[PDB]
Amino acid sequence: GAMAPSYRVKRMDIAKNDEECVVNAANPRGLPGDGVCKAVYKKWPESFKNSATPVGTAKTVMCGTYPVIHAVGPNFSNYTESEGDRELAAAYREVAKEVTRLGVNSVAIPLLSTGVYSGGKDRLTQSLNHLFTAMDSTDADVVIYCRDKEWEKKISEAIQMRT
Ligand SMILES: CNC(=O)c1cn(C)c2ccccc12
Ligand SMILES: [Cl-]
Ligand SMILES: [Cl-]
Ligand SMILES: [Cl-]
Repeated sequence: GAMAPSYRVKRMDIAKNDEECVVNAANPRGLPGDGVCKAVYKKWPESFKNSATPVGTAKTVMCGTYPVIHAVGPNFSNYTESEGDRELAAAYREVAKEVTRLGVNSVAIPLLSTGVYSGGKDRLTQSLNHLFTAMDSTDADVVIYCRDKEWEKKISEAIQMRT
């Protein structure tokens, strides 16, 4: 575990993270995809061997000794708000199990279902609260990666509010 487990947020490419493992915002078919998924494919392509996994689950594949945790959030274009919410919470609970099993002291994590799987809605608060619900009982240092300057502010405020 980390000596004083923390949450932090950085506005940069998750492919350049300084953590002991990475969470991919994966698709269910283990395809290169778009956005975070395509950055992860370019950096750790070996990690996409047998990475396909259902919605609401996480599957870890090693790139050398570096773990890539493929976490499949729901596409809110296809799911109802209710079922999508259930699967998004489930994907993060599976991430917490994997982080724990791996014994890492730190993990880089994107906000699942906030990009092309958002169904054109702002899901910052919904996705971040499910992240907190899952990761709060873990002792890894969590570093959240985002792209948008206003999202960085909001995520930073949400972290600092609970401290
Ligand atoms: C979540 N972060 C990303 O997907 C990013 C990808 N690139 C190329 C970036 C450049 C500046 C800041 C963030 C990103
Ligand atoms: Cl960057
Ligand atoms: Cl997404
Ligand atoms: Cl963002």
